[PDB]
Amino acid sequence: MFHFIPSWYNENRTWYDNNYLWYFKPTNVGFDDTINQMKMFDYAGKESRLVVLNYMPNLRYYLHRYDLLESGYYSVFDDIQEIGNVRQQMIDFRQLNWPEGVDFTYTPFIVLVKKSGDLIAKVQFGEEGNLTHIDYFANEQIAKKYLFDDRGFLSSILYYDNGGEAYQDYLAPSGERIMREYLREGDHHVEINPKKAIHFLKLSYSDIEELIREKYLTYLHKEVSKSDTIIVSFNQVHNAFIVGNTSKGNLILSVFSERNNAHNVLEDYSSLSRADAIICDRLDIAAQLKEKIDKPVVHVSPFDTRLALGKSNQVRDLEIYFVVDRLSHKELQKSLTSLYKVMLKNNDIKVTFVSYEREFESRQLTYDYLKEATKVFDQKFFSLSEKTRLSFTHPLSETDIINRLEYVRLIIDISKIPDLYTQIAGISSGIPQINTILTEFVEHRKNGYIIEEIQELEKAIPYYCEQLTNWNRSLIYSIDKINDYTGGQLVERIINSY
Repeated sequence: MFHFIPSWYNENRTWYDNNYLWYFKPTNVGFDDTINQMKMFDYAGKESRLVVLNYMPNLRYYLHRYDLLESGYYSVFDDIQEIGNVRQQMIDFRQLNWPEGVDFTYTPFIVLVKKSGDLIAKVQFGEEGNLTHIDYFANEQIAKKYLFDDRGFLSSILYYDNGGEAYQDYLAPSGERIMREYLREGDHHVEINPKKAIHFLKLSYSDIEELIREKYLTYLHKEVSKSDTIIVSFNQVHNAFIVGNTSKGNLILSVFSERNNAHNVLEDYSSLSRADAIICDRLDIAAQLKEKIDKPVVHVSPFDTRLALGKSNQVRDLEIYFVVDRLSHKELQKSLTSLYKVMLKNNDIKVTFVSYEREFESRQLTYDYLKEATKVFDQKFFSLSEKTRLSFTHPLSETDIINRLEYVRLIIDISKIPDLYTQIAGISSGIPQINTILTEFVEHRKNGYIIEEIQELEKAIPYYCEQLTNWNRSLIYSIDKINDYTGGQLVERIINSY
């Protein structure tokens, strides 16, 4: 069997929850090499399990999002916290033991719990709508944060004082405290409940990682057979105790350009020399690796098969999905001009402007500018709220993007740094992409079109929207590349490279 170790860490507190507010998701949290690889090992019929090292109270919804909830997992923190096979509960925050007489203010984003004008709490909901945490206040200042597991029990409480974060108590579903992790400058040490010391080598750890190393090495000892393979998400936060201690079985290192600094990879001789094989998502990185060490380096393009393929054949609209992030105002101007021209020539073309920027006021300014710059064309079909053919949207999650791309004909991202997930969705859906730069994702005139100047949109958009033969070449190109990934041949190539 195959043990996958992901890197789904928190940027500012490695071993903590990576969850985000439902309305404020970072663009770099989400689909990655571990998801892609576990799916294809699943498609390939391999036995595999996920080994999660950081605190993940929302893990089951997270896995459900990638059709992996059934894939099997071990969670270090689940083990620590004695969670076991807990009965799932659906927490309705309205039925908690609030102080008598609180009132609820429903905003478009959260619920305020107040008592005669005094803030008691802020209630936060997950992407799937489940209660994730409550910020609990005293004298208008946060006092503690209740963190709820998606199985519907209280997982931990983060206490505050003057001075900010103080410490975090991690609980079992009974409410019993298993351990306390301090959060102050110069003090991140961990205290185990003395009644649980039986299960631990120490009562007091210097930091949370020391305990995580201990739990991992126990997993390695008990659960990895000599004939098993560990597939490790390359990360300096855990390579040393995962790869350094790797004598038990086979090892594959996975290098993912969104996460990994190539220089850091190429410098870690000790990790690379212990790999039986290396995977990465990029051909240039693969080449540097093959240059520097004699190891099998297998290129695995990061397909996301949740995307639907080719459904735009079933609509009369020819919907363009146009990413506006990182474009300057003058680039938006030049773009609107060409979009107007192709749209007067083709009444079926519609344009959805797409902003992935989570910051509210930045997005508002981009929308405000787009509205004003369209007003000048003096035409109702070319306006932003005879009906209009322009819209502006801000997808909140990969699921939004996936839904928004279902019937899309053409992807346009013409900035110098095109959005990565959008590119992945492109090769995963067959939707052709227009870029101004070369990428590993697009072969010119095969599944996309590289324009040298923005006015070349006036050529590139008809090339895929009105000449049907070019669009089907792109769908067919994707379908075959897709199948090296669904068909199991890539997995077998990885496996037999050692």
